[PDB]
Amino acid sequence: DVSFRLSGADPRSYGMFIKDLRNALPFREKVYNIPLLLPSVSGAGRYLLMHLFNYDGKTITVAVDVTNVYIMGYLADTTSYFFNEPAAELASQYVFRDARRKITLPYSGNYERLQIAAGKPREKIPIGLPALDSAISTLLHYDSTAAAGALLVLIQTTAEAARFKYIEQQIQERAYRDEVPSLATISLENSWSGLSKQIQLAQGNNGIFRTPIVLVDNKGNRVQITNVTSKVVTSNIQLLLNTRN
Ligand SMILES: *[C@@H]1O[C@H](CO)[C@@H](O)[C@H](O)[C@H]1NC(C)=O
Ligand SMILES: Nc1ncnc2[nH]cnc12
Repeated sequence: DVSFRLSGADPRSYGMFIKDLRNALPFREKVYNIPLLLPSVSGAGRYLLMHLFNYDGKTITVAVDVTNVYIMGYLADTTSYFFNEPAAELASQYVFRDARRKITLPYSGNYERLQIAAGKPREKIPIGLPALDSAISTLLHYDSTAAAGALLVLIQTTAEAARFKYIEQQIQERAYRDEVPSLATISLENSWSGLSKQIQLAQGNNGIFRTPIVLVDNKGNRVQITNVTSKVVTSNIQLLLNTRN
C-alpha cells in the first residue's frame, strides 16, 4: 500500500509520495529507462491501495489498477464507491469487500463522463494540494455531483502526477494555492497512451516514433515529438502503458 497525509504536507513530502506510488507499480522491464507496466495481473494483486488523509486526519482508501494507474473506486468509512464500468465492477470482487454497502457512482471514470457529471471541463477546475484536501472531504460522504469534480482533482493529483514528472512539479507549485491545470498538463494527460505506444514502438525503430505525437510544452506552444531524445521521453514520462492494453 501507499499513503499520503495532507496535514504537514509540503512539496518534498508530496514528491516523495508520488515517487513511492510509482515504485509500488510492478514492471518486468524498462524501455528507454522508463518502467513498462505489466500487460495483465490476475485477481486481487491487480489493485494497489492508496490511503489519503485530509488536513483534519479523515481518510479514504483509493483502489488503483497497477497495469494502467486507473482509479477504480474508493472506500470511505463503511461505504465503498465504484465507477459504473466493467473494470471497476471487477475490482469490486477483490477490494473493500468488508464495506457495509457498495455504491456504484452514476458515471464511468473516464474524463469525458466525469466532466459531464461535474458540469465543467478539467481546464476550469483548480487542482493542487488544497484541492486534494477538499476532494477527500467531499468523498467521505456521498454526493455524486460534487464527487465527480473531487474525482477529477484526485485523478490529476495522484495518477497523472505518477505518470508525468511535469505534472508532479505542477502540483508541487500548487502545494498551498490551487490553480487550474496548465495547457501542457491537459496535453500530457490526453497523450499518455499515445506516447506510451510510440516509445515502445521506438525500441524497434532506432528511437524514432512511427507516428509523431503533438503536445503542448511548458511555455504553452505546440510541439511535435518525433524520437526518444525529446525531454518528454528523457525526463518527463515516468510510466509506460503496455501496448497490450
Ligand atoms: C529528435 O528529437 C530531438 C529532441 O526533441 C529533436 O531535436 C530532433 O530534431 C529530433 N530528430 C528528428 C530527426 O526529428
Ligand atoms: N479513473 C481514472 N484513473 C486514472 N486516470 C484516469 N484518467 C481518466 N480517468 C482516470
